[PDB]
Amino acid sequence: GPHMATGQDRVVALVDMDCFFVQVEQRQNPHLRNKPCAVVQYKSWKGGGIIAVSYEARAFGVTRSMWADDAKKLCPDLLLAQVRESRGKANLTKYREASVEVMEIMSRFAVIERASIDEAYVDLTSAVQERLQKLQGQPISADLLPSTYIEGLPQGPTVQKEGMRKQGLFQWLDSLQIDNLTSPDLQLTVGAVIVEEMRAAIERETGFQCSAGISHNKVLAKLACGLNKPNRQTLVSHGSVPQLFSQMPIRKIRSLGGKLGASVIEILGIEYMGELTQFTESQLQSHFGEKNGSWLYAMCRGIEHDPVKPRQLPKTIGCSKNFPGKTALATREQVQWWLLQLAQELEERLTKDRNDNDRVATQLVVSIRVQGDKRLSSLRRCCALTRYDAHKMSHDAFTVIKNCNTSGIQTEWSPPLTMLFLCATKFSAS
DNA sequence: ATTATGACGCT
DNA sequence: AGCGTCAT
Ligand SMILES: Nc1ncnc2c1ncn2[C@H]1C[C@H](O)[C@@H](COP(=O)(O)OP(=O)(O)OP(=O)(O)O)O1
Ligand SMILES: [Ca+2]
Ligand code: NA
Repeated sequence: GPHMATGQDRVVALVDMDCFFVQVEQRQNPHLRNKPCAVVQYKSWKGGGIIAVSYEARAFGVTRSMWADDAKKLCPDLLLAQVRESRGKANLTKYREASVEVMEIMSRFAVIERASIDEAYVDLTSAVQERLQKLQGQPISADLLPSTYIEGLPQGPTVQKEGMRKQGLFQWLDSLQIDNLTSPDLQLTVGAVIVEEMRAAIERETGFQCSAGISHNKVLAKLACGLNKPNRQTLVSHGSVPQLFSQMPIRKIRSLGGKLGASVIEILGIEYMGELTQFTESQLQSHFGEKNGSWLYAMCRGIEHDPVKPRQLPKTIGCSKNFPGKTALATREQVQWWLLQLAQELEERLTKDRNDNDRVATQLVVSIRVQGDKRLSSLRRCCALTRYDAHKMSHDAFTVIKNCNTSGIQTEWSPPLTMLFLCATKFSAS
C-alpha cells in the first residue's frame, strides 16, 4: 500500500559511446567515416581479431570476436584499422586517452561512475531538482527531446521510425503533470532533457556520438541505453517495467548474463524477468542466496539500490598478453623478456598516472596461465610495489612465479606459459 | 588461436 | 590473500 517503496527516488543515466574504438579511428582517419569498418588486433593470425564494429558493418553480420579474414567473407569491402603495437603487444593508449576526453565532459554535468572504457553512470537527481526550479511549472517541449525514445510508447487507439518516436514522445508529454515537482515521471523527463544536453556537448567537443538510458537506477538505465542504438537515448519509466519485463529474457539484465542467470532459468523453470514476481523474497533467497535473492525480488519489480559511485578513474592499471598454442613461453629467457616488456608498458602508464592523478600504486599482482588449464588464470601472487621501475617490477614478478616451473632443467620452463599479466593496485594519495 | 582489460564477490 | 564471476 502506502508504505510500499517503488524505487523512484533517483534519476540515473547510463551514457555509452557508439562503437567506441571505431569512432576513435574514424575521427583520426576521415576516409573511414560512414563506412563499414572494424578495429582489429594483430594481423598475422587470420587477419587479426575484431574488437569493435561500425553499425554499417554490423548490417553485414560482422561481429566482435570474428577473425578479420572471416569478416571479409561477409563484408568484402570492410575497412580495417589496427590497434597500435608497442613492445610486441597491443597498446590501447589511444582509446584510453579518448575515454578521458569524454569522461571529463560528462563530469561537468554531474558526478559520474566510470563503468568501462566508454561508459559512465550519472546520478542526475540533484541536477533535475535544480532544473525543475528554473522551469517553474512550465511545460516541457518535444523540441528539448530531439533524440529521445519513451519505452512502451506509442500505445493505444505513420510507418516510419522517426514518426513512431515522435508519436510516443507526444503521448508521454501529453500525459505529464508538470505542476508536481515530485512526480517521478516528470523527474525522469527533465533527466532526459539534461542527457540530451550532455550528449550534444560530447558530440560537439569530441566528434563522438553516444547513446544513453535514463531511469531510476543503474540496471534499468543500462538496459534502456541498449534499446535504441546508435545515437539515441531511451527513457524507461517505473510504469513501463511490467510490460518491458514480461518478455525480457533474464540474461539481458546486467549480472544475469552468466551462471547465476542460467541457474535462475533452470531452477525456477522460467524465461523472462517478469516471471520472477511470483516468488517470495524468501523463496528466491533459498535458491540464490541472501544477497542475490533480495536483489532479484526487487529487480523484477524495477527496483535496485546500487549507488552511482563517485569514481572517474580506474582502480587498477594492468598489462596482459596471451601466448596461444605454439607461441607459449617455454624458456626462462622468454619468460623474463616478456615480463620486461609488460613491466615497461606498466611503468609508462603508472608514471603518467602519478603525474595526472596524484596517486601511487602500492601492490603489484602477477598472474599466469599454464598450458592445459581451462581457467583463464592459473595462479595469482602479489608482491610489494615500492618503485616505478620496470626492471625491478619484472625481476620481482619472476621471483614470485619462478617456483611454478615444473622443469627440472633451469633454462627450460614447463609447462609453457600461455598468459602473463602484471597489475598495479592499492593506490594511495601522493 | 579471441585478446586486453577492469570491477566486485567468496571464503 | 587467492580464486571466481561477470562485464566491456
Ligand atoms: N571483449 C572485448 N575485448 C576487447 N575489447 C573490447 C571487448 N568488448 C569491448 N571492447 C572494447 C572495444 C569497444 O569499442 C569498447 C566499448 O565496448 P562496447 O560498449 O561493448 O561496444 P562498442 O562501443 O564497440 O559498440 P556499441 O555501440 O554496441 O556500444 O571496448
Ligand atoms: Ca559502447
Ligand atoms: Na560500453
